[PDB]
Amino acid sequence: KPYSSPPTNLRSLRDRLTQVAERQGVVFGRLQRHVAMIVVAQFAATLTDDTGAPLLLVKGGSSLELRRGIPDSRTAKDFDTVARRDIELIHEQLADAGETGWEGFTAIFTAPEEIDVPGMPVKPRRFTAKLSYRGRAFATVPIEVSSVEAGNADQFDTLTSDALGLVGVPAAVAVPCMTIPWQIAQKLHAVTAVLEEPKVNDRAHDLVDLQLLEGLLLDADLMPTRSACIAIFEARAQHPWPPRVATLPHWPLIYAGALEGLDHLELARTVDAAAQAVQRFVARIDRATK
Ligand SMILES: [Ca+2]
Ligand SMILES: [Ca+2]
Ligand SMILES: [Ca+2]
Ligand SMILES: [Ca+2]
Ligand SMILES: [Ca+2]
Ligand SMILES: [Ca+2]
Ligand SMILES: [Mg+2]
Ligand SMILES: [Mg+2]
Ligand SMILES: [Mg+2]
Ligand SMILES: [Mg+2]
Ligand SMILES: [Mg+2]
Ligand SMILES: [Mg+2]
Ligand SMILES: [Mg+2]
Ligand SMILES: [Mg+2]
Ligand SMILES: [Mg+2]
Repeated sequence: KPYSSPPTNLRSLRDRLTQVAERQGVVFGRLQRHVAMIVVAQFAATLTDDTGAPLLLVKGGSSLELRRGIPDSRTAKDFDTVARRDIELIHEQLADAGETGWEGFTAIFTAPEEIDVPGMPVKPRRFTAKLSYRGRAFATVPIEVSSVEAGNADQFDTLTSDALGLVGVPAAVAVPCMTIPWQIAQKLHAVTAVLEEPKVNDRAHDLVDLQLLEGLLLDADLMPTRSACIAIFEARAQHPWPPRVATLPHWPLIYAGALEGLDHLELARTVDAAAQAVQRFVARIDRATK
């Protein structure tokens, strides 16, 4: 019943994914996207400095999916990371990792393209990973790499998934991820940000993620989060801490879309209630003391 040998080719891989997807009540395309993300995360995990510490930390929706699993996180598309040092050399190192491969997977990476974010000195970069399993194309993963901000790469959590073990690839998965205090700080900044006039803030989905991250902190002391928040809002030098969690007129349906598949969770069911919940969390963070 549990595959003893790894898949022999892509067809057997997809074949096995579809069976695991139905087996645990998940959409096939999501499980396959999840596996593609894990493969690229394992490439990233081979990148270390000369003391063995990670060079790349995962963040964004990929990290939330690793923390909570597929059923309890939003479906997200990209592989967002923070580069611990020198961003230009990350691409070359990933390309080498993908050429060497991991458990039969290989990757070719497209050229990095800068993107403008006013609050960051060094601009993030975006590119794509073209994944193949035993020579035959498998999936495509959008990748975003941003430079370190304050102490958001000082520490990392190490997360796992058994998805590849379920289709017969047993090699252990261990993914360094940006810690929750810094995820909260950056999402709070993004969801409360006022963009330059032409652009508009669409990030109502961050209201879902912030509720999920708050729940993941359980009873933890909020002082690390408060410090991280203060550090991000000051480094970025835009709107100050603590922010106001305002809702824009087009967010009701964007927030509703972000709830898709999460009916079983205890979440705010309207954007107003979501804004009120995240505003309470902001105040709870601000009250923390050493
Ligand atoms: Ca994040
Ligand atoms: Ca994902
Ligand atoms: Ca810091
Ligand atoms: Ca909590
Ligand atoms: Ca106001
Ligand atoms: Ca609505
Ligand atoms: Mg599951
Ligand atoms: Mg290590
Ligand atoms: Mg994602
Ligand atoms: Mg830690
Ligand atoms: Mg940690
Ligand atoms: Mg799984
Ligand atoms: Mg827009
Ligand atoms: Mg629905
Ligand atoms: Mg409920």
